[PDB]
Amino acid sequence: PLEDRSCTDIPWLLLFILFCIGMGFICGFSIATVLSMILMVIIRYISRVLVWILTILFLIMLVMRKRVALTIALFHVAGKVFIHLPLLVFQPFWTFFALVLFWVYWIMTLLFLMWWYHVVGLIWISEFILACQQMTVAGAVVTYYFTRDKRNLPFTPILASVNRLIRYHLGTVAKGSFIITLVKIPRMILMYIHSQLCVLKSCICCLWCLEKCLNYLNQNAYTATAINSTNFCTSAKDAFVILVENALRVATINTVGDFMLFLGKVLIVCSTGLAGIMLLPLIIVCLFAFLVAHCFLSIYEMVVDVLFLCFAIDTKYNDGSPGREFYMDKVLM
Amino acid sequence: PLEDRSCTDIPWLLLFILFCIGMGFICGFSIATVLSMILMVIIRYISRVLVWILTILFLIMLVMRKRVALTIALFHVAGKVFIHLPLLVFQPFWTFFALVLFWVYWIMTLLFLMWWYHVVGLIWISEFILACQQMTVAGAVVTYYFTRDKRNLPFTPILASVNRLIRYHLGTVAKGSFIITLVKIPRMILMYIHSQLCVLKSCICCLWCLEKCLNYLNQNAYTATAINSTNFCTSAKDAFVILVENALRVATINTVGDFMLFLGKVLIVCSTGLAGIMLLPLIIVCLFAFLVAHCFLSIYEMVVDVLFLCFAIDTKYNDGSPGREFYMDKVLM
Ligand SMILES: CC(C)CCC[C@@H](C)[C@H]1CC[C@H]2[C@@H]3CC=C4C[C@@H](O)CC[C@]4(C)[C@H]3CC[C@]12C
Ligand SMILES: CC(C)CCC[C@@H](C)[C@H]1CC[C@H]2[C@@H]3CC=C4C[C@@H](O)CC[C@]4(C)[C@H]3CC[C@]12C
Ligand SMILES: C[N+](C)(C)CCO
Ligand SMILES: C[N+](C)(C)CCO
Repeated sequence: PLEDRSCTDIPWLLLFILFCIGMGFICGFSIATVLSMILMVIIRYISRVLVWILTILFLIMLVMRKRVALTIALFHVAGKVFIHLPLLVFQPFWTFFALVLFWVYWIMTLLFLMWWYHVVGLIWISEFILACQQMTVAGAVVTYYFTRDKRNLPFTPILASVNRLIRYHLGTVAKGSFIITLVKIPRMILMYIHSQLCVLKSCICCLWCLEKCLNYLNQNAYTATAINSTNFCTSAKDAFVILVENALRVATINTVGDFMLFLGKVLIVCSTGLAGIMLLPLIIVCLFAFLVAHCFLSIYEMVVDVLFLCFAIDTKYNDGSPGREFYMDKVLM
Repeated sequence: PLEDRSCTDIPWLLLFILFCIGMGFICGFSIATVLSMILMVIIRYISRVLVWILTILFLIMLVMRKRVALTIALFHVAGKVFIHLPLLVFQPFWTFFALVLFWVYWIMTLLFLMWWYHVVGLIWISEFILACQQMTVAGAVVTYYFTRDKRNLPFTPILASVNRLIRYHLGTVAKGSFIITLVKIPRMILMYIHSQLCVLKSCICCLWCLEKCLNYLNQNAYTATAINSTNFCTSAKDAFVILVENALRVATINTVGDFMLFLGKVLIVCSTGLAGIMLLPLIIVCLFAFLVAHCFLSIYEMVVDVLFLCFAIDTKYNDGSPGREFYMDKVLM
């Protein structure tokens, strides 16, 4: 159902470009005058054992056994995704690289002597770049999900998905990163005022919670766009309804996946960091291991969230019949 | 589509009854040892004029003209409902009566010398009785809505709907009044602590807002149950989706209906209270007029909320075709 590429949002692409031009004008105006990645596959067996031992020793928890089984099954499929797409795990370094290049440009142009372009620019463009990662991962994962066999592009993560983002759907990302910018900046202003006084803790924490809610929603909205190739509002509303109807499954996947994945990166970098010391003192190895383990499991979580929404859409439409077959793997629930 | 009466929820009916028995045990254990109702019809013409004059003298508001037209049309139909059901306006006095009888029992049994049954009892049972009013009104209004002609029970509000609540759906109300009880009591505890200190204003106000959100949702869930005759969770989820998809219409109906209906009761009791004084001092007439005008327009608002959800369901299903006709009145939008 993926063979429809309709660009979906143009006004917000134009606003993003026009802003970037205005920022460039101000710039020029003042100038001219030992890895943990092993977990990406094996963590699918560790997670099932972890649950198995935790529930030994109370039994009211059994009503959730159906919801945890889904969470575990999704991790198994996520392992298959990274096996099929060897380049996917490395994708965060191109995002980091791009962020650095922008940040160096930003800080260098701030030195030349309107100012609101640099304050808004820094935040909006950085969120834009990060939101582009979310669309890019969802594209590659969706392509895998809806392929019924082993035939694909040899290097799908760099041969596909990014081409669709830049050619068609770049406007959809622009709108989403703008919406979150309108929240991230007010929160920073309140934090500044608070420290200069000090009773703003409640309103600052509320906006912080809002940021997480909007981010999660945007990530699902981007995936829904990649599948249905519609505009932002339609994708966000469709994904929202699915998240509400399956809210019990979303809460389980996010609470259990977070606990398990947290132990994943923490336990493996503790083991790696203490290995080979033999009573010799540096901790630079421990910091390295933390940073790479975090970026590897961060994108791992993204793949699981995309697979969940793909499953839900694969049951809202395309039900079973002699002429209709599911795109899902053998995950029956 | 209303000919299906399936009881919908039994476990929460049993829990409600078992609690009431436990409360009765504790009781016995310690013992044995000039009206404003004219508005119910004419307010449908006053509302349209009020909007007409307010928009004379800015024009950005015109984008909402489609949403206000719906709000006005719903008020017109609400007038028809009260004309067809003359007994409906008087219904709040039986709710008040029932609340008094319980409250007298409660306070009398508190005097005999476990205590948690009286604290939880007072709140849960009172919300139960009030929630029963919400189901009762929705039943009568839904019956009118889905009747295509003038044939009905002569005294439908007392001949129907209450029979369905007591015979089938009493368990559905029990669950809803329990959920709101779990919020109303913590809020009261925080208010108590605050006055004995004083920095709890934020968390108290948040719970208060939550109470209004849950109440509104429950009222729509009860109406959805009356139509679809399903269980609470299914009705609440279905009504929730409709409220989100039409959120722009809900915000308009609640913000404009509240402003107009507020003026309705306030203006008419001011006029009645100052009438016939002729320089004669009592204000007991003004208080009487306020109290009756409030209960009359409170149930008026309930009828409008039920009609809105009925309209939405009448367009989600039962679309136009040679074999399908809408149940709605001539409200085309
Ligand atoms: C309008 C003109 C002047 C500027 C256009 C800039 C475009 C081409 C830039 C801005 C943001 C960039 C994206 C930001 C982040 C990533 C993640 C990375 O892992 C792969 C490349 C990818 C997906 C980039 C591709 C190129 C991109 C879309
Ligand atoms: C279990 C046994 C002993 C007691 C059962 C008591 C039941 C029948 C009582 C308790 C609360 C009552 C409801 C409380 C309030 C109202 C509002 C009124 O406008 C119509 C009747 C209605 C909807 C009542 C119907 C009867 C009711 C459901
Ligand atoms: C970070 N999670 C995705 C696990 C939860 C967001 O609410
Ligand atoms: C009281 N209203 C129904 C008007 C609004 C509730 O949020």
